[PDB]
Amino acid sequence: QLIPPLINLLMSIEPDVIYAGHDNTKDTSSSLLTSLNQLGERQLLSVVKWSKSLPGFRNLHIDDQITLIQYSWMSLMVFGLGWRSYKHVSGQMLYFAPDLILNEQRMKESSFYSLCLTMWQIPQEFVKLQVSQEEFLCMKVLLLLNTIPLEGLRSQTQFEEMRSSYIRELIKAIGLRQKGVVSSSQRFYQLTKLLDNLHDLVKQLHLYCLNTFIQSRALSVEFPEMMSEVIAAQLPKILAGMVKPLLFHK
Amino acid sequence: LIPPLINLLMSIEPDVIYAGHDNTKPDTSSSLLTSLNQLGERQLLSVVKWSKSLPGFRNLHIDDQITLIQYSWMSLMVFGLGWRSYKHVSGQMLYFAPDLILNEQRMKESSFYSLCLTMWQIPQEFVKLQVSQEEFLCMKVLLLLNTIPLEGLRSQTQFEEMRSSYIRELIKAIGLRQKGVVSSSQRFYQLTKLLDNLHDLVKQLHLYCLNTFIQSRALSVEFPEMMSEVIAAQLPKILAGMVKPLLFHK
Ligand SMILES: C[C@@H](C(=O)N(C)C)N(CC(F)(F)F)c1ccc(C#N)c(C(F)(F)F)c1
Ligand SMILES: C[C@@H](C(=O)N(C)C)N(CC(F)(F)F)c1ccc(C#N)c(C(F)(F)F)c1
Repeated sequence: QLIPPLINLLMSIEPDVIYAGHDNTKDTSSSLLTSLNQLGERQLLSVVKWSKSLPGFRNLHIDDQITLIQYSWMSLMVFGLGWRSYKHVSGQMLYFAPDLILNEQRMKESSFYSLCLTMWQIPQEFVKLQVSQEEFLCMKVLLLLNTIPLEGLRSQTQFEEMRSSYIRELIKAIGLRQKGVVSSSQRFYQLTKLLDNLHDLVKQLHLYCLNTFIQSRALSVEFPEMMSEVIAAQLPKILAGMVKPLLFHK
Repeated sequence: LIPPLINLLMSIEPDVIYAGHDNTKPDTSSSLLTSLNQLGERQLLSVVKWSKSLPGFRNLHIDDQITLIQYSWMSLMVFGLGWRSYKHVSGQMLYFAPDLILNEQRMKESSFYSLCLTMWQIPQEFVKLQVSQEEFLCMKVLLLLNTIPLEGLRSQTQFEEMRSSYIRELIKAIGLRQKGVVSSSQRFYQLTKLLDNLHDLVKQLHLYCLNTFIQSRALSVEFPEMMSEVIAAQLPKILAGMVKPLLFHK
């Protein structure tokens, strides 16, 4: 009815609750980091499955699909963390998973605490802007499509048409509430700017990840296989700036 | 004729360093890279010893000395490779060590021809500019002091004074041969522009290094102790541009 079919479809393909499988009996640095990595493994599997039902995605060359997933993995994860924190704990806690909800107390380490403060920016903006699920779902797809190789994608044409249709869908999502043209136009600017700023934010997560990855044995932190492959295959390249981040505003 | 500081810099240069490569067997990706890392471990140890005799260095906070060595090791190594190739084999071969010399055919047959060509650029530049030993010595010190943390060093004032001292010394080295205010002025520009450019070239070596490090077990490429220490300590941060490369030109 009032809800555009594409948005309803996106709602229906959202993943079910994902647990970190964290141990609540026995916590610590490596323990917390290991659980977060376990959660990361389950999240990656979720994004891949999700991408198989995302209208238009399966039509892109297979290599582009793999590349886009790996490129956006961290971004989609932190964005999802932002949504969950916003929806379950009014953004006042980091809701990584039902069995892994972190607050100030569980962030003893200055390095980890700083990282969390950075992630906290998303939930906070979600609360400030009062993002709707309709808007979040469309923004999530745009995130998936927010970075491309320097030489571009193999299915570049199809990629741009897809990005455009989801940009039009984000506008429709905004139209659901923001009825005014001036207000709806200003809201489009705010949401797309939030997406632009994610590049800077995620860079910090990428670096923290790679550093912990390299010192995994010494830090006693386990990194599951699927995620390990994403980190080994693209993070060094991404941190070195060997990719093309897409921006809505120059 | 030769200024005292330059004479001292020449007296503290390390002796010849061997890679310990077994040239009795045909090259393999794993054996060449492993010997390069072994040579690397030895070069690193040589740099530490040298820094201990380098005027001004020992007076910087101990943490700063460590940071500077970890930030510049790759730069110092490739620069050294450039000098050695230029002096021993007219710059027409990569003279890593007396027991590890690669002419172009050996480069083409390695699994990293492209990397070899990148490294080979330095020696060729030395041939083109006819860099003197006096200029080379001062330039090498500046490379050690060519990158600082975003927040700066603990002994920042002292660092700034030491760096300025060696820049003044480079100027003296140039004056040892360059005559005419203009040509000597242009020479300072060229050599400092060369140093600025090294940042770009070193970035390619840093990525190749990190990728190989991450995949060390699969590729059978061993990374010695101190070598692994500096890589895990700063490589990801450096690649992500979370440090301040110093530039002579805007
Ligand atoms: C990849 C993993 C890691 O490398 N660790 C060292 C724990 N880590 C990234 C880091 F940068 F935060 F550390 C994350 C793991 C799971 C989730 C979720 N959900 C998230 C986030 F996106 F929500 F922040 C991040
Ligand atoms: C660090 C090491 C490495 O990580 N390997 C995978 C071998 N490697 C860097 C690479 F990028 F070339 F691979 C080097 C090792 C020794 C030397 C010398 N001398 C040099 C250089 F100075 F010539 F560039 C580079």
